[PDB]
Amino acid sequence: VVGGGDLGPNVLVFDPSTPDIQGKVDEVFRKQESNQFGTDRYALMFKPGTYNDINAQIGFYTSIAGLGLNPDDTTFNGDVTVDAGWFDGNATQNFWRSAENLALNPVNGTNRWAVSQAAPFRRMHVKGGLNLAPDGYGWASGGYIADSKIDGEVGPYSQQQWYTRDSSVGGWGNGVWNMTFSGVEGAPAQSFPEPPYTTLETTPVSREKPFLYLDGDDYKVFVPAKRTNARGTSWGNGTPEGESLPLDQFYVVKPGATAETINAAVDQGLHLLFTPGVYHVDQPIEIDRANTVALGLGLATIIPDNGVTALKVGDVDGVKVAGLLVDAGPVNSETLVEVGSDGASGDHAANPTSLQDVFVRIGGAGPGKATTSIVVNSNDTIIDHTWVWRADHGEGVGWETNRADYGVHVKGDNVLATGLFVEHFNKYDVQWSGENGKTIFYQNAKAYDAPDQAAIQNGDIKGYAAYKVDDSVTTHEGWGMGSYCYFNVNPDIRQQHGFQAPVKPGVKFHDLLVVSLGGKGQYEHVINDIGDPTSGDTTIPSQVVSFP
Repeated sequence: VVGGGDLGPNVLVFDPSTPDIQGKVDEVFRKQESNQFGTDRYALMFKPGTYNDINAQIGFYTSIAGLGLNPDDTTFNGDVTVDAGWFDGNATQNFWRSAENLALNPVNGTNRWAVSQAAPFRRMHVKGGLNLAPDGYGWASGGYIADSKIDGEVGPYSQQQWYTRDSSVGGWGNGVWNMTFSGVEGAPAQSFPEPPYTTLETTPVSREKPFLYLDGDDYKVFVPAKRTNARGTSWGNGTPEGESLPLDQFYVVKPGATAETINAAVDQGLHLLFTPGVYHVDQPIEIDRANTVALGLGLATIIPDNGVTALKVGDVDGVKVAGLLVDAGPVNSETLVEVGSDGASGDHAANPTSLQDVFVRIGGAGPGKATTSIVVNSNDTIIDHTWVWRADHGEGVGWETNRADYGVHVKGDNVLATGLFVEHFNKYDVQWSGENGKTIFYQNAKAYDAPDQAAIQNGDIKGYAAYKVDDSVTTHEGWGMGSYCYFNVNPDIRQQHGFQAPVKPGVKFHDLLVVSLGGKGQYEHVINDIGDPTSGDTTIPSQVVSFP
């Protein structure tokens, strides 16, 4: 396999002299604006410099990024904008897009990023305020900010929940159900339940997402070193720690590539750069070399055929998977992503493997099925922003038609999840069977389409927890976690709890909530048999500050 080469027709590379930048970005936006389940994919990459008179409106399956070592190397006097015009001010389907490694000087002092899930905002410098809500305070369900500096105020307004880590903000305007912060300079003080702020002084460990940049006229991928007890940006003090990898040390994957060729690339020592596109594979992509980077551009998507697993990472240190959508095929896959092998007991503490901006979809763009979407066997793994989503709308949706029993199953020890979004599974959305796990920010919604109580009976429990810790576990900690229901097929259903866990002094939760949307079903409790049921049709959360 030959490394390096051209990035393909779906990576649009701009510099300040490029003619009609605005028209070009507008053309992509008109194509992608309401293209929720289409198969086009775009990455908009900007060379270092200053860009004037630009409002880069970002639609579905569009990633926009600067190519400097530092965000302030690529500055827009202008905006990188997500709004909800196509959906009449409702921002709850603004998925699958991204912005990173840019400085913004927004036209009216405020940049609007009105997104919901799988819309990461990383390594950004906003010289002004950041508005997270659609124009009109419509519904919105984000969101994820990391390694960013916002000079002014962040305004969530109608956003339901949000996670921010290892950043700096000039202000924070409000909370709704669950705003969580770890390592954020300027974060509001811990105050849950009112306002619902969950605030941690540092992030236990984090490692910023690799990204493409230009060193002179050479393309390279920067690979940040991990930080322990992280706080504030990784780049504020100029010189960031990490390794730079030449693009010729990457297999540049373009659609047409087979899993055989991709796997041969890794075997031969090359990293992986998935250009924007959709990759249908008939055997798993196997990453069994330590320190391999597998970086997607433009919401690059992998679809496994034949019921195979899409991506398997071996029991090795340092693998960095980033920026990939895994879309289930119609033939049921036993697993979609596996990190490490069943029973693996080696540690990876100095140099862990990470999944970042890894999104999973089951159904929605046609029937799709998978039993367990992500299994995490390797100890010390970091899951830093994932959305694992069984579809509730689109093509191929049905209690049986896109059945997906389990979202994420964590079996490894010392696994950390930061920004964990998992929704709509027929059984447990998240199970945690490994020791000393930690989750900072959880967002769940329970399956809308359970047909009746008997269909979700779980032994002597009504329904399956959104987040279950196995009874054998002795240490676990979670912060800022919410489960919502909207049993619209059968609103007489009861869900016993959002959370289930053994009662042990080492198993601790902070700032839990469950919520029924419009009285469509109700929760009996928050965790186990503890916490008030939801009641009424007024969408008021039931909360638990500390457990046990």
